[PDB]
Amino acid sequence: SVLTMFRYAGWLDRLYMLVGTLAAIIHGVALPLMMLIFGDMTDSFASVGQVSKQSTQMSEADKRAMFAKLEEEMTTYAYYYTGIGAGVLIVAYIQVSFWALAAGRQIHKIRQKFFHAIMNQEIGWFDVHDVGELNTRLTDDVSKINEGIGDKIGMFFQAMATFFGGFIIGFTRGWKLTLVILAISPVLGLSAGIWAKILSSFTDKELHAYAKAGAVAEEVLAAIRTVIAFGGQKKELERYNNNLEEAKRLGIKKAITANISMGAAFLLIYASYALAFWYGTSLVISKEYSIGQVLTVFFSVLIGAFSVGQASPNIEAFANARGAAYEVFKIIDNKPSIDSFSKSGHKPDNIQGNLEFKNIHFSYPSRKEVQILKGLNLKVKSGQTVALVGNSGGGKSTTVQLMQRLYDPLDGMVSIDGQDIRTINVRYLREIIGVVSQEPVLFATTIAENIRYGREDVTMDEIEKAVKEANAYDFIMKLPHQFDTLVGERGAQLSGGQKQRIAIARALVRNPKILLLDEATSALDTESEAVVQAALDKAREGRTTIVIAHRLSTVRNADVIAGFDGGVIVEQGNHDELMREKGIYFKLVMTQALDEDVPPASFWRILKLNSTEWPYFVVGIFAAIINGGLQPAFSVIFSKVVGVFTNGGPPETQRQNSNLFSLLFLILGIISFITFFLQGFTFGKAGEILTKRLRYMVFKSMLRQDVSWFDDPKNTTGALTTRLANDAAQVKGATGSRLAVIFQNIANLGTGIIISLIYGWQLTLLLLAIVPIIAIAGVVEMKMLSGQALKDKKELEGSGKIATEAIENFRTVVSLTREQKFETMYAQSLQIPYRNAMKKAHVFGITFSFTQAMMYFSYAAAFRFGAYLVTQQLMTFENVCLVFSAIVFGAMAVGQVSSFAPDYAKATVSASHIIRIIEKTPEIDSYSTQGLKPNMLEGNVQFSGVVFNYPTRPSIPVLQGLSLEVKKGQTLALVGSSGGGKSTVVQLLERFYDPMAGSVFLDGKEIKQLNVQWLRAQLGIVSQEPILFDRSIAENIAYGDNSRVVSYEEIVRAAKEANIHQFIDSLPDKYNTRVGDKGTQLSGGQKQRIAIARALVRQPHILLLDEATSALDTESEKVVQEALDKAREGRTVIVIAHRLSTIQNADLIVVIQNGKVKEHGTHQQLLAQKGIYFSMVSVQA
Ligand SMILES: CC(C)CCC[C@@H](C)[C@H]1CC[C@H]2[C@@H]3CC=C4C[C@@H](OC(=O)CCC(=O)O)CC[C@]4(C)[C@H]3CC[C@]12C
Ligand SMILES: CC(C)CCC[C@@H](C)[C@H]1CC[C@H]2[C@@H]3CC=C4C[C@@H](OC(=O)CCC(=O)O)CC[C@]4(C)[C@H]3CC[C@]12C
Ligand SMILES: *SC[C@@H]1NC(=O)c2csc(n2)[C@H](C)NC(=O)c2csc(n2)[C@H](C)NC(=O)c2csc1n2
Ligand SMILES: Nc1ncnc2c1ncn2[C@@H]1O[C@H](COP(=O)(O)OP(=O)(O)OP(=O)(O)O)[C@@H](O)[C@H]1O
Ligand SMILES: Nc1ncnc2c1ncn2[C@@H]1O[C@H](COP(=O)(O)OP(=O)(O)OP(=O)(O)O)[C@@H](O)[C@H]1O
Ligand SMILES: [Mg+2]
Ligand SMILES: [Mg+2]
Repeated sequence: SVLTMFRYAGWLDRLYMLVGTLAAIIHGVALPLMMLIFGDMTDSFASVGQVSKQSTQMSEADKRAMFAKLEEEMTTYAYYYTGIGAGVLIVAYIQVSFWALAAGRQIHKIRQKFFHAIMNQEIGWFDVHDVGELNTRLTDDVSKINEGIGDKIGMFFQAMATFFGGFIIGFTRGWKLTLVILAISPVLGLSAGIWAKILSSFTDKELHAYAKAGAVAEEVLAAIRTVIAFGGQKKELERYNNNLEEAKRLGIKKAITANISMGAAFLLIYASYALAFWYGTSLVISKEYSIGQVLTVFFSVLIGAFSVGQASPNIEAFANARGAAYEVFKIIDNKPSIDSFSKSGHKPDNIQGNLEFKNIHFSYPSRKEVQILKGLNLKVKSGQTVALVGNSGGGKSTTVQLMQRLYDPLDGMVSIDGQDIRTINVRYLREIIGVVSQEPVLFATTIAENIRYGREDVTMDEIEKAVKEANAYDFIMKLPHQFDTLVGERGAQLSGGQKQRIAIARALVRNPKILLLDEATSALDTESEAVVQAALDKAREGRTTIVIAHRLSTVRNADVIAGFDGGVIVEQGNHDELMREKGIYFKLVMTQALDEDVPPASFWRILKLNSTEWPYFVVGIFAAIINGGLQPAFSVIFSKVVGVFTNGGPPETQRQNSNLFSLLFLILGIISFITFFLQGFTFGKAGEILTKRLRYMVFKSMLRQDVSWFDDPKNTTGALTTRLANDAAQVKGATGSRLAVIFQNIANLGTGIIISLIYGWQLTLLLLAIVPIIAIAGVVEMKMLSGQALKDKKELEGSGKIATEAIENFRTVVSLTREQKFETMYAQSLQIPYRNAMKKAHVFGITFSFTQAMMYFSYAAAFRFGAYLVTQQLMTFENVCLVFSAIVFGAMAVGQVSSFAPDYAKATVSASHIIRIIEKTPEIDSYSTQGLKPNMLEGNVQFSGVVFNYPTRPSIPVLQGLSLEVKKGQTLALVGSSGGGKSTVVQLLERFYDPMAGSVFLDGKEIKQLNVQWLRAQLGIVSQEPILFDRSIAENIAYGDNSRVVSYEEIVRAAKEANIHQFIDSLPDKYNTRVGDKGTQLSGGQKQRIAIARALVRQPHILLLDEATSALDTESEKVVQEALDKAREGRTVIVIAHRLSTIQNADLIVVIQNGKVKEHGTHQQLLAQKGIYFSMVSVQA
């Protein structure tokens, strides 16, 4: 991985880098050549000659003729000087722009090569690795490359060109002294390389810690609903805090090593100064070198050293970029075993429907010890329907996944028409099969767009036909924005049944040759299920169909039914034979806005948030002023020492006394090293602590918000993660070492100004008359940068949304073969910041050229005015070139200040957004302690005429009116059609939303009056399609009560009560078995049962089951229901179910249509009053 960061540089990028390097070399060798022309070195001082020759220079007119010639030669410089500046105005641009143009073109291509690779890996790779980190790798990690292959390289080459040109000019004039000085540069190289490797290693680890924090944040934000229901905000915050603390610990060490690198560089530069003076004194003692010659070398080898000292940060940035490019290119270079982008494979023109499963042995990559399938055999002829039945966790979804070739069977072969599916092209194979997953997942787009994912070239007529066949037409057209209605992420703004019909339509619209249904009627009502099964029965002969069901009514008419037992199919035949066979199937059947742009002082408000670190800042600013004012003060000291050296007395004893002055240079080097390290370290550590607390506060505020805040289409999971990372990563770029260099530069300007006024006079006016133009350049830059910051942030959250949406839902994306579509969407999202980067590149080039050229112009104007003033005789020739050094350093510091305004402009907008998110208080405040906390509750729930509509489609009334009353130790059953609002009442009892009209009572007390945390802790909830975190089984069960430490014994009791303890015991690592993202490393039944155990371990007073047996075998349903019935006494229970067997025993059943409470009563009462309930019970008859 050495020197591979530029893998994606084409010919245009190569010429950009080459011409930029040449321009950088030209711009660097300017300073060596400004001295080489003024290297004639024999004009010396006529006045210095005058102290010796005052008797000779007593003549008034001949001393004037000298002064007048001095003008002539001085203007001779200011001419050349101006020309030099003109040249800079070209070459400076040509470097920065081009290097930036070479970086933006590669960073843009890296992101597309990264994401493509992410979409190229297979399902086993996603199962093994933690993919929640990938999102940060896309946003933060690649960003660290952008700052290390840009114009920083150009400025590095500029400084090294300055250094080496000065050393070569020095070699031509004074060779020995030059070798003695150059013998130190290997130490600089060794130090810089060692510090660079250390810094790169630390950056790798810091990026890893940030990726882990991002994975935690993404997992929490995707399951925020279960987080809020169980009150788990503090534990997620603590996990985030631990990752942030590790990242801060790494960042502090990074700051320490970078600052120690800079300090060591400066120390060794001053040591080189001392060595040069000592060798020069020795040489003039041996008389081998003319004193003139010694100043020729000194004045030619001693500025590129400070150039290298200034170039150290570019080395740091490149090291950080190399450290960041590790994981990105490791993922890029990976090659899938099952390649879905390969063009080499069989693509049969005619395909019938014969499936073959011979001797299928398979174990998942994550759990190799556990065997799932062992000798599986299955023959599926064409036009036939083969149903898969058995206990939950048997391996039916595994077989359906093997059909799509998401995994390679370990033993045996899966084949179509006698051809191994390995030989057939992966994309072609996955394109000819339609799939409905067990809990179907949609994307955060319109209904029509979601259906269009199944097949791209579908007309509205075909979409409508598929929707009609899927029994989804009525609710779609009942919605405003019929096919343009926005569904939430993971289709969470539709009901479970509606989402399932949308997925069925998506699978049907691609006219599959092989149809795969994974319990496609799990969330449907008996009437909806009957309609859907009839519709798929009408068109069945054209395509073979494999179906998995726990509702055996759909299986009743299947051509062939296969039963699972021990990873093999034990029974195989039609309904008649299997009932005659008296086997597992028989038992299963017989079982019974803009906000005022950006406010000023937002960045000031962030810094004021970092007020506990005031000693750090005061120490840093004292060190900054000291080491900033040293450089002009060191220039004055150098001038005085040179004046002593050139006019040294005849004894050699005092030449050694100036050699004693060389120790003052070592003292200055040591003190500069201390001050540089101190200021850098203090500012870096303060910035790190500010960044850590800033991300902590932003995430804490995010967890505080209402559910209505998460349903907002701008607040998606990917958008939230991108905002969380970026809003704090942009403040960091203007609060660390950059504020330190700002303070150093303002101190430098002040010191240079003070030196200018005292030593000479009237050249200070020039130094003040120039600052406004550099300020104007800064302003004209800052305007464009401020606009682009808002635009880039807004459109970067859009790309983060796409990336997270694709990564989290990768199995659906692969099943639908939509990797190319998501790459295209990602690129289209990336397009705008690309052009912003190009414009920003050219703007930086222009600004840099202007600042440097105006520096040279200021030098030329200084010499012009100095010559004109020497014509007035007001001030001597020593001060004119001293104030020249002062103006040089001060104006250059002011120019370097200007390269910061873009960062300040981004930091102020990020600061404003961070302040806005932190102070946002919700209507239903989770963190609020105020509110009623009853000492005991009777256990009564009353929905006394509740009228509610969701705050995403507020025109639609979801609960037009319904009155419910619940007594302690009773049981409500909630039945009805899909979309009737059964889940809505449970979400209201959870205080996820607040009803407009009506009210909800707990023991006759308004729910708003009670404390939200207490109310949520008094009740336990199981949702329609449960979400399990990517942790151990016991950790997921222990999530039931976060206000105490749940015992392992209690976890085992809860697991046993939920009919899951057997499976967990059978697993290696037992309850410590790690379940994957969203519980996808378990089956639907096991995940549901573990969710039941989680809601049971807390022993709630109010139990809220929401289709808690939706994905469960009838034998598992019976056991779970009888266990629930044992504890029905002394426990209020509310049950939402579409399978009516678990409902007959309930104390009372309420049938709701479209949000109304029309029918209620016991099972006998509802069965007697023939109507909706009687029709639902007797659908199959
Ligand atoms: C900021 C400081 C610390 C930079 C220190 C590292 C430099 C020595 C690097 C940075 C940019 C690099 C250049 C960027 C890209 C290329 C293209 C590269 O061409 C390739 O793609 C590889 C060779 C080939 O196959 O032709 C040749 C080296 C070169 C000029 C690199 C040479 C090494 C450079 C100058
Ligand atoms: C031929 C050289 C050794 C003569 C001495 C030249 C010097 C002026 C020094 C000062 C800074 C040095 C550079 C500091 C930074 C680096 C990066 C470092 O290599 C890496 O990039 C290491 C990997 C990483 O970045 O983590 C060592 C080489 C190089 C180009 C150094 C080369 C030698 C340089 C130019
Ligand atoms: S003029 C202010 C500063 N120079 C000195 O303080 C100084 C003391 S003694 C001395 N310079 C000897 C006489 N100078 C040289 O030998 C010499 C050769 S080339 C050269 N100076 C170039 C033209 N000087 C500078 O660039 C320069 C900037 S500030 C400065 N000297
Ligand atoms: N990605 C995975 N990694 C590891 N183990 C898995 C993975 N997916 C499933 N398993 C396990 O392998 C077994 C097969 O479960 P599978 O999903 O095939 O069941 P199923 O027949 O679809 O049942 P259900 O009716 O519960 O949906 C189960 O024990 C399950 O926990
Ligand atoms: N978060 C949401 N935002 C907007 N509308 C929603 C949201 N959740 C549900 N809806 C809509 O409100 C209505 C209420 O449906 P709800 O989910 O309450 O039904 P349900 O009885 O739980 O359904 P099922 O039995 O299919 O699970 C439906 O029309 C649904 O599309
Ligand atoms: Mg399954
Ligand atoms: Mg529901």
